[PDB]
Amino acid sequence: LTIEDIHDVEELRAVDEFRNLLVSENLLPPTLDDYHIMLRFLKARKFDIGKTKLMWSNMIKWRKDFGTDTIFEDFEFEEFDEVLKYYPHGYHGVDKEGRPVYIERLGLVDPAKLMQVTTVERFIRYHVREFEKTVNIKLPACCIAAKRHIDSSTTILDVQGVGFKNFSKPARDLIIQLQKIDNDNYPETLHRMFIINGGSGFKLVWATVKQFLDPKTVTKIHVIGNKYQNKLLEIIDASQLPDFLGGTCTCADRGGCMRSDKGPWNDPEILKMLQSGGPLCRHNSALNSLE
Ligand SMILES: CCCCCCCCCCCCCCCC(=O)OC[C@H](COP(=O)([O-])O)OC(=O)CCCCCCCCCCCCCCC
Ligand code: NI
Ligand code: NI
Repeated sequence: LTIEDIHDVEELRAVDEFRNLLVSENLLPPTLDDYHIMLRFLKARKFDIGKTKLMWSNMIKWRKDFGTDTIFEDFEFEEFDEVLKYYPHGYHGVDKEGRPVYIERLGLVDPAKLMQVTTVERFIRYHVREFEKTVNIKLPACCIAAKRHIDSSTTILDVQGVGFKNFSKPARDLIIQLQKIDNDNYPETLHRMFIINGGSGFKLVWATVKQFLDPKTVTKIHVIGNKYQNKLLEIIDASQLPDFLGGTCTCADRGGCMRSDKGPWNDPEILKMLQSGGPLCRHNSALNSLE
């Protein structure tokens, strides 16, 4: 099965130079020996091979120290269902370019009740486990459904009712900690973000958060007020967009759109193409063939 995966010659040179440096210093586990993983790290450091090797080396140590490589095996987040009740978030379908749509209803987050049911350390470990699913299962599924290389998401943050008066230091510090893990270990995995239902109270939340955010990430973020429905329908088909955001989806037989995890990674035929199907990338296939 042929997947549209255009490789730039300049990037082909840069990525293979970077890979040879990683191999020569025993920094390349075969589980991370993918053109596209290495390209995301190079892009995050503007193809500076010295800074990228440091970034890569810190990520390897991080995965060793955090236990990321055994997190599927090791971590059972048994409070999951309770957390969802006070933190509504999920993947739901794809945008018109085939990227997964990730939603959070931050207006419906109950900070007090969330800290009764979980800890910040556990929520972060859960976040890392979901990212491992996102890069190993959900994004490759999207590659197959679109017949096109996909490795980044469209995110919607619903911030209805969120104002600066009740924007707390722990809320801010969690965002910083999540972004640090994401920038350090999962770079170039956000395509764009739409922050919707921002009231006048949100203006200072956005002001303060921008002070800590990676500036390339800020350039990918669009903050919208209450009239957001048409902008989302421009970039997401109505069938892939929950009705409460202006689409036609209800996921009625699956507990509503926020609990369905709807997307091509729920399709058994697409999942079968991931587990025991051709390699998705013709350069990895060529490298693995040659070696
Ligand atoms: C009371 C609610 C507070 C409202 C907060 C206001 C938010 C302000 C805007 C946030 C800036 C986000 C920066 C860019 C985020 C980014 O790159 O990551 C997007 C990810 C999902 O990534 P992907 O896999 O979809 O690509 O998506 C994420 O995971 C990022 C979203 C940020 C997490 C929000 C956490 C809010 C804090 C919860 C409060 C409860 C804890 C209180 C403890 C006493
Ligand atoms: Ni739905
Ligand atoms: Ni490729």
